[PDB]
Amino acid sequence: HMKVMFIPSRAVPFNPDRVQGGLEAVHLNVLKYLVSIGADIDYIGFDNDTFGDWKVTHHPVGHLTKFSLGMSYTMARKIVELAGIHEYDFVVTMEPTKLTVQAIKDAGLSKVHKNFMATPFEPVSRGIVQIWDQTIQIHKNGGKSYAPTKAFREFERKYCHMTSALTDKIDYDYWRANPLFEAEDYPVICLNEKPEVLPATDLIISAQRYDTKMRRTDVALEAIKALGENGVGYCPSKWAPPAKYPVIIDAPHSEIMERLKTAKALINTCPDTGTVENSSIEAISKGVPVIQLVFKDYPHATFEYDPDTVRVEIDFSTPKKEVVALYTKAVLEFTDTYEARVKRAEAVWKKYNRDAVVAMWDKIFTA
Amino acid sequence: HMKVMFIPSRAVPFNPDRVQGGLEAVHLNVLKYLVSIGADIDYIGFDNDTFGDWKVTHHPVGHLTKFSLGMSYTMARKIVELAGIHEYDFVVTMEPTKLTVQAIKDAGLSKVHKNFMATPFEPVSRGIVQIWDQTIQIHKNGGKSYAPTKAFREFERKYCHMTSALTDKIDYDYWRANPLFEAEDYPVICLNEKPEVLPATDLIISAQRYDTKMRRTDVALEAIKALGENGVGYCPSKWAPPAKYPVIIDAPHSEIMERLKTAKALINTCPDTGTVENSSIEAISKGVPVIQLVFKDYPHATFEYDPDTVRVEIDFSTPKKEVVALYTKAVLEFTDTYEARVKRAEAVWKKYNRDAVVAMWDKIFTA
Ligand SMILES: O=c1ccn([C@@H]2O[C@H](COP(=O)(O)OP(=O)(O)O)[C@@H](O)[C@H]2O)c(=O)[nH]1
Ligand SMILES: O=c1ccn([C@@H]2O[C@H](COP(=O)(O)OP(=O)(O)O)[C@@H](O)[C@H]2O)c(=O)[nH]1
Repeated sequence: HMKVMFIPSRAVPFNPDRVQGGLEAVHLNVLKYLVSIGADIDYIGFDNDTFGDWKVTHHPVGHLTKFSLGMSYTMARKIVELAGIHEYDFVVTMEPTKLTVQAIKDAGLSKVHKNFMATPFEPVSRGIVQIWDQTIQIHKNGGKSYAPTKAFREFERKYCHMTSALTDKIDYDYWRANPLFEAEDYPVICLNEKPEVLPATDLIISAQRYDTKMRRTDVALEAIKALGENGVGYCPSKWAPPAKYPVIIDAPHSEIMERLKTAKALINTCPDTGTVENSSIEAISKGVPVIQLVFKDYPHATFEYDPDTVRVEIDFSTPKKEVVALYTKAVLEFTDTYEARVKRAEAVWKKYNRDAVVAMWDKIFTA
Repeated sequence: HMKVMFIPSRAVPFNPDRVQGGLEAVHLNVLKYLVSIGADIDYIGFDNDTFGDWKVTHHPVGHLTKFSLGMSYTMARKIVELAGIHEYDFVVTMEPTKLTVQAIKDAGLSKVHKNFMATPFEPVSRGIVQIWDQTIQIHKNGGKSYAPTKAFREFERKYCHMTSALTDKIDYDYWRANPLFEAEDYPVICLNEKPEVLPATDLIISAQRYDTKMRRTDVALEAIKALGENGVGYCPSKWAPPAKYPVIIDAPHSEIMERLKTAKALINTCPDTGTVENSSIEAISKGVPVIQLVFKDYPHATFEYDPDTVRVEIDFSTPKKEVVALYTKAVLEFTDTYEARVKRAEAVWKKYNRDAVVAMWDKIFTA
């Protein structure tokens, strides 16, 4: 019934069986929903996309390895073409280029533009500055952007005061006076049936990319080593750790989730950029607590999913030597009741049950 | 030309190639009939339904994984909407919710309401109590409900007097004074070609789920062991027996049926809840007799399919040790003539031949 134009993320071709974090998770979740309600989707994507049995009218702009200029102009041209022959209820985007945003405007779709975000603002990165520059442009044009969490919305009010040598073009006057995200909640997960919380083993799991700068996974896997038999780490091969930390590489996501059901806790060591944190909600939805490394006075999505989360508190000056010891101490000394597992699973059930999720989507997809 | 509103079962999305029992079988068979007579069908279903080539005007209420409250209110809203624009000859229902039944009444369709049932009354189950509560409500509102067998209608006169802590809301006064089902069966089976009754081997077959509580399959497989070479058991993997009872797991249904053609008898050990009993009619339609374990003074579908069925008679207090011995004795001592095979096959052929099945449906779908 809904007619929708869909402009995807541009890092990798779409695959429904991919499970990772970042923008790809948002991309998948929005698309999956639209397919579930039988939307007529004009998907301006890449020749190497796959959709399985999903009904999608595909408009390829080229084979994707690295997104190119030619591809972008093909995409922009296609936007305008399609908008001429079809009446779209909405156009969906995933952190689009300047050219896409301009094309949406010229096509007359700016006021039905629904944009979704995941990448934190990082002034040092030319590419990310462009992303947020266009988030500002979308707001000026009268489109709407949506954040997965309240944490991300709080971070956005910090982002407007962050500058660098690369941010001279950014309209900070406009940004500071206009919160770029809409107030409405976004369904980061969808629970169709009320979860059956299983009792804990002693096993604690880290389901994180090996990334010392962003996620401080070295700290995580140092705690894993200290746990011995009661500790396991999962890493993708694309973000594998050094040999000194044995982990399970590229495990089927389903098997990780199945194992997580009976875990005592989840290790999460991303302190400063906890904007979405999918592995946290993956755990808490099953009743599993997160042992969260975090900066003092920083927002974090984990505390949103479970207010009672255990905090291992640091700041940017805390030496690695201390951080490891302090975090390892929290992990080895971790206790948690079965009732607390039921409680935290219930809170997430109350928020992200199917009926609540559809209501959330409805508010997003309103003209 | 005939205009019908169709409210489906709610456990799984509709698939025409699904070949399970229960309410889904009734759902499929009623829909298939309506399609066969070229009915104009407004189907208030789920986005993930599929219909193949069948002509159906689909009115989705959401993607179905677990039926939700939101879906139910969407469905109820759609009922009222459609009834405002269209004059329906019938509205078809599959064990509906309170909300659906109320919606049908408010829409002014209660007197053309045709409801179909399959689930036996179980006072301990909150969900099933709701189902039968609404069966009562349909009768009060002036709709009509239909049972698979005469046995099911006899069971309904026992259901009147069954209570629990969950049945305080049930209007037992009304129920006891009003048999809920109409006199016509809905056709549980359809025989397209007359079976040619083949002479018996000595082989006796149990085609039952391993379920000691409901079907007392342990008793069955104890008789199988006593038969030795002249005994075989079939079980699905979802209801497999212990190692002590060797059986054939997840055999193609067609192979079981093919084998059954030359069997001396069929073992059926469900004494209490013989409401439909598909394996009984599967056997008797091929001329194969059933050796039926049954409670004294209890109805049973087997005796409906073949009045002359041999009864192994027990009650609830009979110890398992005795029941096994008594049933094993009946199995080993079983004799049966070829003429009796022809006779029982003929009776079932007369009742459930394709043309008779159409006639059965026709009587149900009369104003
Ligand atoms: O070996 C692994 C480790 C993680 N994950 C999944 O990858 C996602 C990681 O996303 P998250 O938001 O937790 O972190 P990010 O990678 O975006 O920093 C989660 O769904 C994890 O369960 C996975 O599939 N395999
Ligand atoms: O290994 C097996 C055992 C049984 N059945 C079929 O499953 C049904 C079981 O009988 P029925 O539905 O009467 O019993 P219920 O399972 O409902 O108690 C019949 O159609 C059997 O032929 C089957 O396909 N495979």
